[PDB]
Amino acid sequence: MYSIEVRTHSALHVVKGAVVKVLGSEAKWTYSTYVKGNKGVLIVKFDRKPSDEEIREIERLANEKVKENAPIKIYELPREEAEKMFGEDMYDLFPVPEDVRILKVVVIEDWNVNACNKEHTKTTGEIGPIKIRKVRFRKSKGLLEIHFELL
Ligand SMILES: [Zn+2]
Repeated sequence: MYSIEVRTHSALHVVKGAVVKVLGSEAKWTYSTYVKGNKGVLIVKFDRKPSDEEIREIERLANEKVKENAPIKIYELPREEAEKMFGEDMYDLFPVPEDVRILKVVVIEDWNVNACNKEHTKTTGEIGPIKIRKVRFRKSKGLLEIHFELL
């Protein structure tokens, strides 16, 4: 089976996709992410605190993607090829340093594309129900934190 950490990290990709679907391209750049147990935190560059409605919709879409049990594809490509294939969208706010010449790219079709070297579940269904616990907007820094728990 997959550890709760691997499942929670995989959830970050699902939640990020939902975030972009609801908030739009203005929220496409991830500042950072981290997992501790069954708790995951996604921080993206954004300019406002979403409404409770928007937060609920992000949660709904995330769970719906998990329910769809879509495959989580992993691409291991030379950096140059990865860029031609996925473009800038595969990067986070801070692009992978140039000394890294081979990239592993995670892909959830029409949902999320991200250069990531961590371990993931094979499908989104293996993640399980997700619950957003806290959302915090840091105005000065222009960062939106989404704290969730994998039930
Ligand atoms: Zn990942």
